[PDB]
Amino acid sequence: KWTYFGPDGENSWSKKYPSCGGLLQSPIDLHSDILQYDASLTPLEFQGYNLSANKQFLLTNNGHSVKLNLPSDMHIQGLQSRYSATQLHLHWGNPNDPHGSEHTVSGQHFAAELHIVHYNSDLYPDASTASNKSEGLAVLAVLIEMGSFNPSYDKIFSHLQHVKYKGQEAFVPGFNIEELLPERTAEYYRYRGSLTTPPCNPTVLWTVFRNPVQISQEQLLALETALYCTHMDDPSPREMINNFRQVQKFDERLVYTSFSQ
Amino acid sequence: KWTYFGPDGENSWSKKYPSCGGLLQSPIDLHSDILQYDASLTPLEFQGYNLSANKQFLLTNNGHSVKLNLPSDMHIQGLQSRYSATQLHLHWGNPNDPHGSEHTVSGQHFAAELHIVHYNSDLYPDASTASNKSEGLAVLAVLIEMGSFNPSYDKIFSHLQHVKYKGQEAFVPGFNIEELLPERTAEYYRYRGSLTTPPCNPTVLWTVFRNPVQISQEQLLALETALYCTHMDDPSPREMINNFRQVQKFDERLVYTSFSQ
Ligand SMILES: NS(=O)(=O)c1cc(C(=O)NCCO)c(S(=O)(=O)c2ccccc2)cc1Cl
Ligand SMILES: NS(=O)(=O)c1cc(C(=O)NCCO)c(S(=O)(=O)c2ccccc2)cc1Cl
Ligand SMILES: [Zn+2]
Ligand SMILES: [Zn+2]
Repeated sequence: KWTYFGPDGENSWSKKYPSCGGLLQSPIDLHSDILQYDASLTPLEFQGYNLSANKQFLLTNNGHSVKLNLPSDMHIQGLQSRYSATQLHLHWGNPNDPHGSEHTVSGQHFAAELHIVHYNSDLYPDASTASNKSEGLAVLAVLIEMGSFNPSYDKIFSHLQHVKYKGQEAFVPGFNIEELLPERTAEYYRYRGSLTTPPCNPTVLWTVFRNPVQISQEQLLALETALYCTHMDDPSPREMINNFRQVQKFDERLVYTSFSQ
Repeated sequence: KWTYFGPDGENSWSKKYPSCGGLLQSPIDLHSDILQYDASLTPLEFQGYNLSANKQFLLTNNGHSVKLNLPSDMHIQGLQSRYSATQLHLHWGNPNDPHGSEHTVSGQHFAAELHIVHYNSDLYPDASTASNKSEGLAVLAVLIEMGSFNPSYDKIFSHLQHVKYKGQEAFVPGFNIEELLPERTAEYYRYRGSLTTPPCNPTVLWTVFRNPVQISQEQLLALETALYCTHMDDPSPREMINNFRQVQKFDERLVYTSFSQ
């Protein structure tokens, strides 16, 4: 086990998962001074993201996040390798401190953060195999702020109620996953980093979209308060909140940007 | 051993020092969501802070910071108990990133940070004993920004060149430690936390002053370049830079303020 609080929290991960105390750790502060424009960062293409509404996709409370299993026919086109989707999941704070994005922008958190996890399918059969290999994974990260209601996000959040406890699964009818991405996906930050959860392998190509999406206060409240990270029968039940990693030191490394201003 | 970089860096401290992986860790990011004004918080009085120029105080490179020993006749008044001084020391960044404060405000680092450590001498015979009990230590934190030349801070800094390596020591004649504190000490943040270094005991009552002080670019540079974490005879020397801990999860704490925000 590992958690985001108490003795088994993030400061303790490295005991059993050595990479968590290694180099190239994510997430990081994306700040003006370490940004470098890279004109060679072209727009990524999202292939096969339009999932059939006739098909069901598995949503799970895994005790660390809520995760939607995704088919490997979704892929990113534009990186050195083909990266095929495995799942998406989210990171959030709590109603007292609703700023639980992993990445920060010039020191500031967003409300929450979505991650679409893909694996190098040119070389590996799955994320688990890819996860300890150089450039084995690629994550799209979407920063989330409070604003207008988001129907597309609600295609997930309307199901939170059915995955209240660790181990529970629901079906989510397919929708266009691209609807979850912000405007101007052409604008992004790019850096080499790590899984933000154990085993924290430094094997992830990060793309964080420059622009956040908005969800409503009620939506955010629901994400923050719907789930427990414990099995239903657990004698000490725990709310699933603050399930984000503190930002990591990122020394004399650059973050590349697809935009110059 | 422990450091701020590499295999023995902060994500690894918990491997040797259980409390670093525990609750109530410092430092923290000061921001509006987790602040509560408390009208009950009155100004501190700084007693015996004007050290005699005819007495000498030991300055040591301990490998983690430069520390000045302080006499127990130096004490703060205004807490529930007498807190007597034990030592002061600093945390800083590096020439390429001169923002190494430990506490942050709205996610922003200040250039550096001074800690003045005291122990509850009313209850405990010494700092080590105090450090195992709740509220056993009280630390005053002064945030340091690049600014005007500061003659008071030079009373420390002018001695850096004699404590270049771990274990090296020098005598500093007493001066007024009050001169190292900011404007309007009446305004501060107050919260329960931990040593920011191993062994990270959660036994510190923290006061961070609202107002920063200033030292010059030349003084900041001297601090960031004069010192080594290693003994002079170490086969692999290491500059003493970036000796600050990342900010820490709140663990349901509030921070109380003596001013309204
Ligand atoms: N946060 S993240 O850096 O995007 C990220 C989070 C998770 C994740 O879900 N971890 C469990 C928490 O939901 C995963 S993973 O595919 O479940 C995975 C876990 C362990 C070993 C190999 C692979 C991959 C990434 Cl890249
Ligand atoms: N950073 S801090 O939270 O102000 C802080 C830093 C240090 C410290 O010097 N650590 C070594 C390097 O800075 C100390 S201590 O006097 O060495 C100490 C250690 C163990 C038991 C009792 C006392 C106490 C505090 Cl409160
Ligand atoms: Zn994630
Ligand atoms: Zn300190």
